[PDB]
Amino acid sequence: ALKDQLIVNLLKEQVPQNKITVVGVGAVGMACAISILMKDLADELALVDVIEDKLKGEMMDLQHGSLFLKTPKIVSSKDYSVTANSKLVIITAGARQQEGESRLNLVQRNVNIFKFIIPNVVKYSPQCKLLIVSNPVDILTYVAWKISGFPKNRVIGSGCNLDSARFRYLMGERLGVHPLSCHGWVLGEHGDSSVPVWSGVNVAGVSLKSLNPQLGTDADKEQWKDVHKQVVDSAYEVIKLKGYTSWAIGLSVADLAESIMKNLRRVHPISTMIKGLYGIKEDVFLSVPCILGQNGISDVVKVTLTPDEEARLKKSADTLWGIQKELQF
Amino acid sequence: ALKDQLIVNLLKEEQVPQNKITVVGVGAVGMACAISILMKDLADELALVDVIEDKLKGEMMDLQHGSLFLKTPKIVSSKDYSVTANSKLVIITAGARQQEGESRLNLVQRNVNIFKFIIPNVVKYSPQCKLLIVSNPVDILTYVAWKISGFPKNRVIGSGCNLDSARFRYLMGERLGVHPLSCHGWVLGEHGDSSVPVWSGVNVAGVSLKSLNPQLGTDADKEQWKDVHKQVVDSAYEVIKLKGYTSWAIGLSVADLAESIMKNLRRVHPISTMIKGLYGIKEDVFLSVPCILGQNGISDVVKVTLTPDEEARLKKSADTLWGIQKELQF
Amino acid sequence: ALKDQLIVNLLKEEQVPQNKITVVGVGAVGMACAISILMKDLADELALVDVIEDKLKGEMMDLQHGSLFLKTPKIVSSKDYSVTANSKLVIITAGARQQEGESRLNLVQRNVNIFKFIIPNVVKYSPQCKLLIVSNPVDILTYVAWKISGFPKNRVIGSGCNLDSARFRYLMGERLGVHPLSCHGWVLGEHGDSSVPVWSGVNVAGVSLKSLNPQLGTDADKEQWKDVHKQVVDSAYEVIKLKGYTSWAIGLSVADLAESIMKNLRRVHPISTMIKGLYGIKEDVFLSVPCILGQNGISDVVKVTLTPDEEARLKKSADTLWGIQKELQF
Amino acid sequence: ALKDQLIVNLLKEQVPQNKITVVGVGAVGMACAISILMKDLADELALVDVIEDKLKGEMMDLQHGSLFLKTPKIVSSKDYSVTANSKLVIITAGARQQEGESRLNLVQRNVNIFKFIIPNVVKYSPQCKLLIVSNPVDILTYVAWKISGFPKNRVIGSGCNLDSARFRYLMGERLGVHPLSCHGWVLGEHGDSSVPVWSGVNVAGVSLKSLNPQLGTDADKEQWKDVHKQVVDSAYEVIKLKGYTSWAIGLSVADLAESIMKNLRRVHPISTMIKGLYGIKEDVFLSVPCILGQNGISDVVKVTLTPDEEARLKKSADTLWGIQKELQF
Ligand SMILES: Cc1nc2ccc(NC(=O)CCNC(=O)NCCc3ccc(CC(C(=O)O)C(=O)O)cc3)cc2s1
Ligand SMILES: Cc1nc2ccc(NC(=O)CCNC(=O)NCCc3ccc(CC(C(=O)O)C(=O)O)cc3)cc2s1
Ligand SMILES: Cc1nc2ccc(NC(=O)CCNC(=O)NCCc3ccc(CC(C(=O)O)C(=O)O)cc3)cc2s1
Ligand SMILES: Cc1nc2ccc(NC(=O)CCNC(=O)NCCc3ccc(CC(C(=O)O)C(=O)O)cc3)cc2s1
Repeated sequence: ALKDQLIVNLLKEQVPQNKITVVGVGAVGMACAISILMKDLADELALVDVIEDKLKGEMMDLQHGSLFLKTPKIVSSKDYSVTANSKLVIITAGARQQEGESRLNLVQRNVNIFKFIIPNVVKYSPQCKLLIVSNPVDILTYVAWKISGFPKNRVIGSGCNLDSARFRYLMGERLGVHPLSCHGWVLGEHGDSSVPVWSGVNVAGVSLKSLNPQLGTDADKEQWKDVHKQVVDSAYEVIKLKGYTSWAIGLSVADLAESIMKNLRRVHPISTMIKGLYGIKEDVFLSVPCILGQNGISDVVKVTLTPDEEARLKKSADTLWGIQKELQF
Repeated sequence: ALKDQLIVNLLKEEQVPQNKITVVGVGAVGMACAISILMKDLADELALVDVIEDKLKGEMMDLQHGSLFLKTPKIVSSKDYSVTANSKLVIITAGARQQEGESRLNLVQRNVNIFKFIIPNVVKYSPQCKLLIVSNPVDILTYVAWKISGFPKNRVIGSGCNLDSARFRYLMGERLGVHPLSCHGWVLGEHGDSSVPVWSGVNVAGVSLKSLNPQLGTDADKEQWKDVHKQVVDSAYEVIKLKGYTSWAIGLSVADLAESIMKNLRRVHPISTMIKGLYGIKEDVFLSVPCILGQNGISDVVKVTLTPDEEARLKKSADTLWGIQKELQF
Repeated sequence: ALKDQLIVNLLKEEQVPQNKITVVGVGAVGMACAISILMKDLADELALVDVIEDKLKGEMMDLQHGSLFLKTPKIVSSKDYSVTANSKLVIITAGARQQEGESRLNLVQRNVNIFKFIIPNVVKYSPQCKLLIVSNPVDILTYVAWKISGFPKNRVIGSGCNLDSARFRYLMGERLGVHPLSCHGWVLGEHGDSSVPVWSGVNVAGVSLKSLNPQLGTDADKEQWKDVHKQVVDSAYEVIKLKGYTSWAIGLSVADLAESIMKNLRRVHPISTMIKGLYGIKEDVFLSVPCILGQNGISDVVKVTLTPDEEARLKKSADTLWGIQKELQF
Repeated sequence: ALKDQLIVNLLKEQVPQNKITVVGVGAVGMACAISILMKDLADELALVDVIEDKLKGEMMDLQHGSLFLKTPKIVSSKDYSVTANSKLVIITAGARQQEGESRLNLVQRNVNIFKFIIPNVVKYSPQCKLLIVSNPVDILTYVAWKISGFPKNRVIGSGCNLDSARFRYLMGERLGVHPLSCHGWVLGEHGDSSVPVWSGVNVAGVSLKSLNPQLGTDADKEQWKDVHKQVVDSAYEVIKLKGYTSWAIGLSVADLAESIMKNLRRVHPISTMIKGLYGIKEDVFLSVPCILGQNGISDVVKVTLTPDEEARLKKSADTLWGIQKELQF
C-alpha cells in the first residue's frame, strides 16, 4: 500500500477534547458552524439535522475548506451518536417566525421538537453544556433544562447577547465610536418586551444618563428610545429584506461558545433562571448579565434597576410566565 | 447634543479607507466570501453590491449587527458602484450558476453579458484595485474581465483551481491520515471538467508519491488515485445535488487569496492567469498555474515541470478554454 | 540562475509597503512590542532601529528566522532611518529606563537629548506617520516629540495610562473573579505616581461599584480599593525589583494601540494627548484621558465627569508635569 | 462585601481543560510563553523555575497584559504542584552553550537537571505530552523518555522544526517567495550534523535539484550549500550578536504546541526514536518528519533519501550515539 510505503505507523483511536455539536443546519446553524470554525474553538465539529442530503452537503462543503481551517474533524449524521463527548451542544433547530409574527408564536412547535432533540443530546453527552438558540429562546431554555435534567448552570440561552450587540452597534454609529467602547445592556426577553438599561449606558465610564436625565424616556429630545425600538425590530426588518437572519446570531453564538470553551468568565446578557431576583418567584428564564465559563453560568451580576426599569423587567418576566404556564411536555 | 457633551471633536478628517474590499454579488458565494473576509480581519471597510435592493440591504444589515464581534469598522452597500470607491480588492461573484448536469461553460453568454455592466462600473471608482473573479466559467471570465477592464494582467486574477487543489489536498489528507496543510498536490488548468492533477508534484514532506508508486494516477494504479482527481472534478456537482449550491469552501478559498493580496504575502496559488508562452500555448488563454500572489496581484508565475502526459492534458484544457474564448463578442 | 528557471517575472513592483510599522529601540520593551505586533498581523513590513549594531542585527535575524510562523513578509533593521521610510506607525521605545526605586521623571533630560536625534530622522522618512511614544516620562516625551516633529497633535500619541488602566482592570478582575474584559475602570493623568483612578466610572455590566460602596477609593473603604490603584502605581517598580525590567504587558498594550491605529477601529483608550482647554488646564500639557484612536490618531476626546477631588488630583498631575516641561531645552 | 453586593454566586468552584506549563523562565521559556498566549492555545499557563524573584516578576509581567489576552489564569511556583493537570509541558530549562561551545557539551549539566525536573513534571501531569526544548535536544528527549516512563509518542523534541523554518526563510529570501510556499527539510541532529534533504526542496512541487542537479554541492554556481551552512551557524551567529536566541525558537515551539493542542496531525521535523530506519540499530533520537497531534508523534514519514543524504543522516546518528552511550542517570 502507498500509505505504508510512505508512513510508519507508531500508534493506532481518536477521542476529541474540545468537540462542539450544532443541531440544525438551517442558515442560523451554518452561521454558527462557520463562525465556530473560523475562531478555532473546536477540534471536532458535529452537525445534526433531519434532512439527510442537506446535512451531508453542508458537511462536505465545510470539509472542502479544511485546508483553510484548524478543525481537523467535521462530521454529520441524523443519528445522535455522532454528537458523543461534546463539551458544548448548540440547539438551533425549530420553526422560525414569519415576517410580522412574534417569536412567542413558535412556542408549542419548538417544544415538541425539543421533546425529541434534548434526550438524544443528553444520552450521548451527559456532561455537556447546552446552548439554546431556537426561539422563543427564554422559554426553550427552561424547557431544555426540565427535559435534560441538567443543573441550571449548564443550560444557557443565547438570550439578549445579540440584542445588546445590536444596541452597542447602533449606539456606536450615533456616537462615532466602535461598539467595543460603547456599553449598554438589553435584558429580559429576547423579543418585544426586552429592557434597555439606560442607567448603565456609557462610554469610558461616563453615564449617558448623567448628561441627559431624560435618556430613553418619551421626554428625550434625542429620542434614544428609538435605539431600543430598532433593537426590538431588528429581526423583523432583516426578515423583511432578506427573508431570515443568520450572520449576527452566528457571531453572537460563537462569542458565547468562546467564553465557554476557553473558560473566560466574561459577562454576557444571556438566558438563565432568575427565581429570587427582582421579586420573581417562579422558574422563569430571561437575560441578566451572567458570568460564563467552562461550567456554564456560575454567577449573575445584580444590576441595580430604577423603578421604571424594574417595572419593565417585571413585565417581561410576566409575559413569559404567561406562556410557560400552560406547557406540559 | 449628547454626542457633543460626551465627545470633544479634535479633528475634522475626511479619511479614505486604506484596506477596502468590495464583494460584488450577495448570493450564497458572495456572502460566504464576506463572512470569511470579516473573520480574517483583512479589511478596514467592506462594500457589498448587487441588483436586488432588499436582499442587499438585509445582508448588509445582518453583518453590521455582528460588528461588536468583528474588527471591520465600516460595512456598506448599494446598487450604485460609488459605494465601492477606493477598494484595494474587488471580488466578483455575480452571475448565473450551473444546474445539476450543466457545464460551467454553458454559463458563458449569460455571465459575459453581466460582466459587460459590472466591470466598467467597478474599475471606475478604484484605481488601485486588483480584480478577483469567482463567477464561472472563471478562467474565461478572468479573460473577459481583463479585456473589458483594460487592466494589466497582474491585476486580474481568477479564483481558478485554488479550491480544486484544496479539495485535492483534503481528499489526499483523508487517504493518508495527514492534515491537508502537510499534503501537497496541484490541480491546474480549467476550474472544471478538464482540470489536470499534477501527480509528479504530489508529496508529503518532500517525498514524491509517484516515486514510491510509479503507477500513481494511471489506470494501472492499484490504489486508484485517479479517483481522487475525479472526486475533485465532481465535487461542485456532488454538493449542488445535496444542498443545492456550494458556498463555504469557495468562500474560504477566496478569503485565502484575499489574504495573500491584502497582506502582500507572496505565497504561491493555483489561480487563473494568462499562460501564452508556456507549454507551447501561443494564444491568450487564461487558466490555473502556480502563481506568486501579492499586493500587486500576480507578479510572477511558477513554471511547473510537467511530464509529457501532464503537459498534453494541460494543453487539452487550454484548447478547450480557447475554443470557448473564440465564441466571445465584445 | 535557478530563480529564473523556476519563476517567470511579470513586472517590477515598487514594493512600497501599505501597512509598515517601525519600532525604534530593540531593548526588552521594543522587542516585546515587535513580537506582539508580529503575532497580531498588523503590518506588512516591520522595521527596527537602534544604535548598538550587533544587538540590532541579532534581534532582526532572530525575528526573521520565525517568518514561516508569521504573516509579515519583510522584517528589516538599520541604524539608518532610510529603513523606516513610508511607515504608517513609528513607535519610539528608545531611552533610559528607571532602575529600582528611580522615578520616571528622573529620565527626562537623557531621553529628551536622545529624542533630539530620533524625532527629526523619523519625520524625514515618514512625514505622514503617526508617532507613538512609549519612552518615559511619556507625557513629557510626547510633548517633546510633538514640538520637534511639527506634526499636528492628532498624530503624536503617548502610550500613557493604557497600561495602567489594564493593570487596574486585571487587579479588579482578580478581586471579583471576572475577566478584565468585563471589568471597566479608568486611570488617567500622568503615567506614574500622580495618576488618578476614576472611581465614579469603575463598573461591571454598567453597575457602579461606588454606588454599592460609597466609600470606594477612600481611606474609609472597608475593602481598601485604594490599594488597587496603589498597586497600579507601584506595578513597574515591583516588576523591576523582581526581574530587573518590564516588557510583556507594555508590549501588549502598545500592540493594542497599534491595532486601533492600523485598523481604524475608533476604540477609546486612556493615552497621552494635549488636554489644553479641559479641567482648567491653560498650558500645552499632554496627559492621559479617554481618546478615540483611529487611522488619523486621536480625533476625539471623551469628556470624563470628574468629582471635585478627582478633577483636583488631575489638575495636580497636570501642574507637576508642566513644571518640568516648560523649562526643557531643545 | 462588595463582590457579594455585585455578584450572586450560583455554583461552588475548577480543573483546566487546556493547560500548558513552561519550565524555565529564561529568554527562551518566556518567548514560548508569550507566543503561546498570543495563539490562544491555553486556558491556563503555568511557569516553573528555581530563581524565585525572576519567576514572580515574569508571571506578574504576563498577568498585567491579561486584558489583551484570552488565557484567564497565569500561575507560577518553584513547586511542581502548580503544574497539575497540564496537557502539555514544555522544558526549556538548563545551561546554554557559550560562543564556540557545542550544544553537545551541555549534556551532563542538563541530564542532571532533568533527573529532578522530569519526575516532578510527570508526578503532577500523567496525561501530558512532554515537549523538550533544552539542549542537546535530541539526547535530552531520549533522557526525558527513559526517566518519565512515558511512551515514546508522548516525549517530543523540538528538534529541527527551527532549523527547517530557518532553511525555508533563507530559501524564500533567495526566491522572492514566502516561506510557507518554500519547502525543504533539514533532518537529523539539532546542531552541527543536521542534514539538508536537497532532493525534497521544492516550490509548487517543482524539485529545485531537478532544475539544478548540483544543488547543495560545492559545484553549485549559486552555492545553496551556504544556505545549510547558515542554518547550522544561525544559533552561533545570533548568540554572537545579541547574546542568546529566543524568538525563533519561541515561535517554533508555539507551532508544535498548536499541532499538539489542536490535534492537527501536521508534519514536523522533530526528535523521535529512529531505531529500525536507515539501518540505525540503537535507541537514538533525532529529527525525521513526524505527524503530530493530541497523542504526540503517531506516525513517521519515511523520507526517501539519496545515498549521500542517507550517509549524512547515519553520520548524524553516529555522533549522537557517541555522546549518548556514555550517559549515566
Ligand atoms: C425532531 C427534529 N429534529 C430536528 C433537527 C434539526 C432540525 N432543523 C431545523 O429546524 C433547521 C431549520 N430551523 C432553523 O434554522 N431555525 C433557526 C431559528 C432561529 C432563527 C433566528 C434567530 C435569531 C433572530 C431571532 O431571534 O429571530 C435574530 O434576533 O436575528 C435565532 C434562531 C429540525 C428538527 S425536527
Ligand atoms: C448587471 C448585473 N449586476 C449584478 C450584480 C450582482 C448580481 N448578483 C448575483 O448574480 C448573485 C447570485 N450569483 C451568485 O451567487 N453566483 C455564484 C457563482 C458561483 C457559484 C459557485 C462557485 C463554486 C463552485 C463552482 O465552481 O461551481 C464550486 O466548485 O464549488 C463559484 C461561483 C447580479 C447582477 S446582474
Ligand atoms: C541617539 C539614540 N538613538 C537611539 C535609538 C535606540 C536606542 N535604544 C534604546 O534606548 C534601547 C534601550 N531602551 C529601552 O528599551 N527603553 C525602554 C523604556 C521603557 C521601559 C519600560 C516601560 C514600561 C514601564 C514604564 O512605563 O515605566 C511600565 O510601566 O511597566 C516603558 C518604556 C537608543 C538610542 S540613543
Ligand atoms: C533543578 C533545576 N530546575 C530548574 C528549573 C528551571 C531552570 N531555569 C533555567 O534553566 C532558565 C535558563 N535556561 C534557558 O533559558 N535555557 C534555554 C536553552 C535553549 C536556548 C536556545 C535554544 C534554541 C537555539 C539553540 O538550539 O541553541 C537555537 O537554535 O536558536 C534552545 C534551548 C533551571 C533549573 S535547575
